[PDB]
Amino acid sequence: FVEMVDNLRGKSGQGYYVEMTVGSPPQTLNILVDTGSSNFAVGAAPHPFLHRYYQRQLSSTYRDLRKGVYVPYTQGKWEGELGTDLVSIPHGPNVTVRANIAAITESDKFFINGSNWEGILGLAYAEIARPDDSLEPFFDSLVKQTHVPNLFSLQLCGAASVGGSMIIGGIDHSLYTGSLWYTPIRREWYYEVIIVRVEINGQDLKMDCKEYNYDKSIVDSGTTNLRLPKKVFEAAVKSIKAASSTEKFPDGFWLGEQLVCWQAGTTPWNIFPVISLYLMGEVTNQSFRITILPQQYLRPVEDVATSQDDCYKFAISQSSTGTVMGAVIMEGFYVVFDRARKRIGFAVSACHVHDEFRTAAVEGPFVTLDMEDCGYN
Ligand SMILES: Nc1nccc2ccccc12
Repeated sequence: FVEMVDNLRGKSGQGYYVEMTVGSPPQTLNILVDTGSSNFAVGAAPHPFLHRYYQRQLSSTYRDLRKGVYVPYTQGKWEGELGTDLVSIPHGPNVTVRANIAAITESDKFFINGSNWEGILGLAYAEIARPDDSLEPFFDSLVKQTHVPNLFSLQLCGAASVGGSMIIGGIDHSLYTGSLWYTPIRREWYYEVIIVRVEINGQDLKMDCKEYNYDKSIVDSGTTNLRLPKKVFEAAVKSIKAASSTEKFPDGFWLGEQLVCWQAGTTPWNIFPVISLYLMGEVTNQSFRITILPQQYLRPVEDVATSQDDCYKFAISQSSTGTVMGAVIMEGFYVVFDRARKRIGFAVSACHVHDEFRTAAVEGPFVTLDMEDCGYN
């Protein structure tokens, strides 16, 4: 699996991408790694933001499915033409598979100007595929057509350019320290999980745990932030704001409507608390917790023409679609998407940014009663 180590790159805020090839002869494209969706879709026309795009006319192995897809998100969108073709991952397993590919022919607020990726690899399940669950996701095709075991793991690092590893078919123990702890995939649509308890600084939010998961909690490599549901984010920041009363900041800041700047080499690490999510464990009444530091929820914004300090975006925010464990969480951990056993493993990442003080942790077991009641139906 050392072949796969360091096969991810990116820039802060613009996600993590892997090199893939499509068609015969092979066309090289950089493809965003997304556990939050389930379509394999690639730029297929000369949109000016794109370094390159899929040229179906050049591929002897292309096949038209003669059907379109339309994919609207919150304020962005793409649209494309469905087909199949031969797909490899140069720094991945030594196999080639025939996968569905959406040739993106129109889009809005999807591709990023200045970015170095040209498509998206949806690694979640068929249930949330588009147009419907009959379009076989890529990882499904990979597992059917080859002997690649039904799992992948992600070590997301990064600082500027970011980096990481996507180990397809397995686990690389150099990527983590201590033990893996597993939480069940509650249902195979998103990578859905259940948070059973939340502590800020060790003190807990004493919230009905059902709220922590209103209406979903998912693990998503295509989202930067830890996103928390209205009511939970509400209480969430209430406690973080109180934990950090030493210094003052605007409301808009906590709303991600403003940035906050401290002078260089002089940010208050310690005036923010370590935050801990308890996840449902593998055994009745047993949980574990994963703990992140503010270096995860306080993310720099590279630079500005209108300033030159250490200016950070508060990486926690609200949602009407649920908790989203994005890069803020995943960069603290080696994350194992154990599809064969319907579970997600968390271990302390060998590349997480730590001090000589506080440190990301994955600890258990804890005793948590009524953890099913925490799931929203
Ligand atoms: N994961 C993911 N994939 C595509 C679009 C998104 C928009 C907002 C959050 C996550 C997304």
